[PDB]
Amino acid sequence: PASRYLTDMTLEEMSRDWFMLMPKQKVAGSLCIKMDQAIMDKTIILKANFSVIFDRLETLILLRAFTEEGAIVGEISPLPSLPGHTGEDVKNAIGVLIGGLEANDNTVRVTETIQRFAWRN
Amino acid sequence: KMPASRYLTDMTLEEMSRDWFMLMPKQKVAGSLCIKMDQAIMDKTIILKANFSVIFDRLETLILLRAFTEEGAIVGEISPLPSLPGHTGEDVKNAIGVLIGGLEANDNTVRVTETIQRFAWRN
Repeated sequence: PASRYLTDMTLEEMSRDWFMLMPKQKVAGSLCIKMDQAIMDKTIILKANFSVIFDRLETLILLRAFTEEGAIVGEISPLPSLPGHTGEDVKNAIGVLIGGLEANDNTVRVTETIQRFAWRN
Repeated sequence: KMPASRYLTDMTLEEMSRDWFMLMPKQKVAGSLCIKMDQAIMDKTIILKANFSVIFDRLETLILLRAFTEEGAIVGEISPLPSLPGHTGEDVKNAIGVLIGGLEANDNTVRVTETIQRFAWRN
């Protein structure tokens, strides 16, 4: 069955190139987690793009962390060369990103989209 | 107040941002939408794929529509114009008709995704 994609992000927020002043990268499961460890005391929202089949979110395509002004400070992207991530890989990557950002005293929330994927896997 | 939009797409990110060109250009601005079609494309099988914004499980606004051949070439497009006042559901329906009619005139077989079919049927 062909997939459709449900996103929280505009096409520009998904393709905008961003960089970290203080890079931090971890690879967990088959996902790449990035976070600018220079960002502190900001209000962050995690926004995602999922592939959706039969009204249920299936796979993570892109996850991006945005400040209230709109700057990209973090990202969770799959690695194409590596075998497909599971629902557990995604949940763990979210916790890794959240924990990392909160360590720099950043307030972080997720969209209903992420909340529904997590709760259902 | 106002509710935040999510986006439901038929296309991968690369499909939405891939650059393409018409060997025989045909363009028009209708309502507040830009309609493009390569008038050099003939006797092909085409599918129209779209990206719509959504609030409360109902498609609201067109973000981008593209026309793909079975091989994956982009032959047509419907995009909103940001400087112009927001297009309606009727503008979109008409633009799709204009694109379909145009492509059928060159003996192309044209079909739409379920996403477009649902937007049209509901507006």
